[PDB]
Amino acid sequence: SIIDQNVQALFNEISADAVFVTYDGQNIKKYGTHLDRAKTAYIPASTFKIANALIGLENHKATSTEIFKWDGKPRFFKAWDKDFTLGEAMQASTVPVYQELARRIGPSLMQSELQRIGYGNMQIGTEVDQFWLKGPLTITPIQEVKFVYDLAQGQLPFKPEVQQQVKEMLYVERRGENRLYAKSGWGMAVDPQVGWYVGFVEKADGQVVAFALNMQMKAGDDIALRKQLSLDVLDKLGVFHYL
Repeated sequence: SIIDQNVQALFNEISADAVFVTYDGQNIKKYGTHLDRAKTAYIPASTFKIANALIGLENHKATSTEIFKWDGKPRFFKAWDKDFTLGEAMQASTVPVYQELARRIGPSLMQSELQRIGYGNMQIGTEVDQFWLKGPLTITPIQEVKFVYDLAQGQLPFKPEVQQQVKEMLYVERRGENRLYAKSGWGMAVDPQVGWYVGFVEKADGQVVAFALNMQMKAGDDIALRKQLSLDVLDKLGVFHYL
């Protein structure tokens, strides 16, 4: 199919090894320069914020209204120097706010909850606020698409309210009545570095196509590429067309 060929042509100048997995509730479809990446486990990085938010709200450790106050000490980026709700922090990818959520959840509950939902290898180690940034928690792009697909359909083992709230924290944009929900991740603290753009497209008629861009990153790469590349792929597949 020429559609599949058009998609592979996007990965021509992408020197980095990469895979784009799609899931529609039935079929898994793999695109990119290195398809084995789809069944290979990598640290989740900021994509873990989806599970971290679900676990926190489910176990009454935070609300989607609750404001995480900035004490005034300058953070790693200027953009994080303000107060945040979990939804604001999801879009801004405010690591410290979600590190505080993880500290409130604690090692025991986080450990049992990841085992209960079956998230990746389910291993957290001793550092409760560093396991998604440095390991030992890893997850495959195939596991990522299935997890966000269930989130989109409300089928994850969490309360309907909890999933709906976290779902709208991922909302990026709409085109007609086609809605894009997504989360970026750049695992900088490991070799080889991993780049994520995970999410789903919810069509007007109720259909869902969950996706996962997974590629190798290196210091100095363009931060905007993961999203841009994911939007180009989604356009070439006819899943989320440009206006």
